[PDB]
Amino acid sequence: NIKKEKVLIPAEVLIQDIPLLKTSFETVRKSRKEIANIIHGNDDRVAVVVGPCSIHDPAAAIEYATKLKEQVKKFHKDILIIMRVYFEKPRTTIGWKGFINDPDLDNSYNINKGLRLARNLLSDLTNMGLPCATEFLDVITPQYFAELITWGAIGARTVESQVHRELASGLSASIGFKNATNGDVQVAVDAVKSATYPHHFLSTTKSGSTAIFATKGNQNGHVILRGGASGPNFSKEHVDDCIAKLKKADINTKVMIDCSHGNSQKDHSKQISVLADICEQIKHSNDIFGVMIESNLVAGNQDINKKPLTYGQSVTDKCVDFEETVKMLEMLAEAVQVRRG
Amino acid sequence: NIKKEKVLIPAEVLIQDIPLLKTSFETVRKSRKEIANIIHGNDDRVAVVVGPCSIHDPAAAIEYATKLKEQVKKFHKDILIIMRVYFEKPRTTIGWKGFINDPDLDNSYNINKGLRLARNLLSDLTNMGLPCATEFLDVITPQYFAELITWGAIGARTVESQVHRELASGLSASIGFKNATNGDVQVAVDAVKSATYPHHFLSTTKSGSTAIFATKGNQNGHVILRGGASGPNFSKEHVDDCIAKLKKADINTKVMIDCSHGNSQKDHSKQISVLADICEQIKHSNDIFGVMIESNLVAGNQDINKKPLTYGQSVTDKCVDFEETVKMLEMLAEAVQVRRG
Ligand SMILES: [Ca+2]
Ligand SMILES: [Ca+2]
Ligand SMILES: [Mn+2]
Ligand SMILES: [Mn+2]
Repeated sequence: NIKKEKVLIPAEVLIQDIPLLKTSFETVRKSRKEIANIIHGNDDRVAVVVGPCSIHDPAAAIEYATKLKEQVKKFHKDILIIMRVYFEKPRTTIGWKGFINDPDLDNSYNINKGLRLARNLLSDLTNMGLPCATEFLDVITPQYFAELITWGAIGARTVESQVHRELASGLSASIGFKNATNGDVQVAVDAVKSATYPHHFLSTTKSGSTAIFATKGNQNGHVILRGGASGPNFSKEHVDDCIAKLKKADINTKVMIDCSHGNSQKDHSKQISVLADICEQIKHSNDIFGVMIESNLVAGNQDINKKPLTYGQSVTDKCVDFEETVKMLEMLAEAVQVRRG
Repeated sequence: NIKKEKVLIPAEVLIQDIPLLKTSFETVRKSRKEIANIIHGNDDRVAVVVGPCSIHDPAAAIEYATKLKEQVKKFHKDILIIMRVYFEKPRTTIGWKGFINDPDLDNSYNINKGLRLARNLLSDLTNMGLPCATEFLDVITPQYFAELITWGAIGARTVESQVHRELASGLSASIGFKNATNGDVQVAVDAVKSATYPHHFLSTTKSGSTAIFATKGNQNGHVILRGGASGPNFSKEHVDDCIAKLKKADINTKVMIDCSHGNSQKDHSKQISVLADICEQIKHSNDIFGVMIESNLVAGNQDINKKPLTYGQSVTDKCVDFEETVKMLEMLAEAVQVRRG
């Protein structure tokens, strides 16, 4: 059932072509220490992973990033802003997989081009001084850009996946694990726990070879609450339960809450009301360390097959516009100010 | 968080060392056609995937196989027997991963040895004329033995995993997809559906390189019902629902039922009573095509750290002994005889 084996250019080559720049190196090094301390509760700033549902237009991503970088100096005493740079969209069965799989959006499937532009985008963003977030999807793609990532995620669909826990245990970035699509938080706690251990597993090298990897474990793992079939899990009730589950596993990292996806129930205009509940919580407890917001230049979404596409509007999930995103940052920064004694 | 990159020997080399023998080739070719026809309903024999929970002793596996091969001629008009040769055990967080990860059972993690003995075991079994089943776990291990596999599985924990659906879409073996650990059958139906499509995805070659794979899709995918947090799903009620879900996705393959794991609720002495319900169903409907039984030489299980280990007894999940397995085959063969007009 194999039509064709096609050539893949190893990460080595793209790393030579698109080197780790000094500003990038320093942004990652610094922001990684900063998010680790927030995750463990040693800083009471709140982390905000904010950006487009998925990248389809790198030029639009740069323009978005410019606007975001402008806000950082307003909020940096209260908030750590990390830009969401996602290259894959989950699909129930089929559909556009994302920018890495098909960057030209035309079923040409130019994965080499995808990987090249993905890395180049991450190089550009971090070189502007913006920390970046992405989902770690498999054992091949991360070698192309994992050293440009400050914070990463394991998705709801792979939270029970053994190689994903193993993979996370070897990544340098801090890692959040989403609860299951059905709403189960225990499996995400299990995943965090597993990821703290050393593992031997099969992965790939920068030279494009297969290899055995012995990992050290990742002590900066935490749960992301993102709703599911059980219903939204952003409330105080749900956060306390998650914390209780973590303590049972002897894990002391804090909780991140996704304002979007299952918690907003896919409604982009609900993100701000989920955030309002989270801010009230942030004021009276240090249990929540972070949130995720799905945000873009133009609000809402469109069909990927529309000609011409609206510039700066999501081609996947509905996002809030930037104006609304600034209000949300204001809300979070106030939450932190009131939190502080 | 990487302690060490260690060398992995590419499948190429193990394939040269442990070649596909002629009897093996013919067993796989024939048995694959046979299971495909059963899955699609064109044969009304029932497929039986039967064997140890997981392999830890290849010599004990050969002895088991000999006994199994002896039964085939008794039952082959009614039943297609496929031997279960599993090399991995799911763990909530940590524990012995299985024979590939750590064949010497001592945290030496000699994965190359594991892969070598795994392939050599599969070569031996198929060379005896026994079709074999295994779980397809990742994008690296299958290159070492996928051409010796008649029927494969995607586990409950990876049923929502995108690369696993993609992987299945490129494998030649027939593939069953387990329902989710929570009990959700829809996700397994979704996975079967997705696996019928062509995909472009990142995988690995026999030379041990990374590559893009364009697949054709796999039209021999089906659901495996195996219980979960929802409770056992072996009953008629549950089988009808699964069939209804499949028809909605325009998938016409039939249903396999695991007598063990979630359906027996981990109790090995319940497998036979779950099977009794399934046989009654098999008599009056062609919806169920297959079952899974966890079986070994000695009944029950033991701790992997016992010195000395009991020969022929499971080191993971509890299995029924062979005597009881023969009774179960008798029951299934009778079920089919009554089914037939
Ligand atoms: Ca402790
Ligand atoms: Ca049709
Ligand atoms: Mn999204
Ligand atoms: Mn088992």
